[PDB]
Amino acid sequence: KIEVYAQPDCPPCVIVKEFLKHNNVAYEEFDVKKDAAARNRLLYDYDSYSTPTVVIDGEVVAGFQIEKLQQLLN
Amino acid sequence: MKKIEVYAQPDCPPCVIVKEFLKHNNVAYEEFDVKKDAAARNRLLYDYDSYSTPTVVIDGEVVAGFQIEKLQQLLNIE
Repeated sequence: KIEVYAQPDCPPCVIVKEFLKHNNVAYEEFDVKKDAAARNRLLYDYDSYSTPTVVIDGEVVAGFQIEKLQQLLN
Repeated sequence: MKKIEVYAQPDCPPCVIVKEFLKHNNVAYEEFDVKKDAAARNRLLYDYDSYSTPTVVIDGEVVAGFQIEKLQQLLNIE
């Protein structure tokens, strides 16, 4: 239900994950570097060019925006 | 006071998030551990009127707790 799209050497990705963990959010994570299917979903399903991208109930939070995770997750 | 002060402690994920945010933005801050540094703890509580970490002081202005957008604004970094 919550999906995190991340890639190597991505400091904002690590930060977003720590925020989700601290909030005990139940997410699944994908690597758009290793995983071409995840990459295609990032571009074609979510119309996003960058990581981190977080999808919450199909709402797309693209790039490094810690305050919106707070908005949409509670 | 240093221009940018970060008050933190161990086992404080919001503190880690704030410090990493500041690092990613290449902010020139000084940090203090209020568990290990009793003087820093006293400044947090008695000078800055804040009861928890993270607390960031930016040119004298106290930002208590996890306030990323307010940090961004005060640091003139966005």
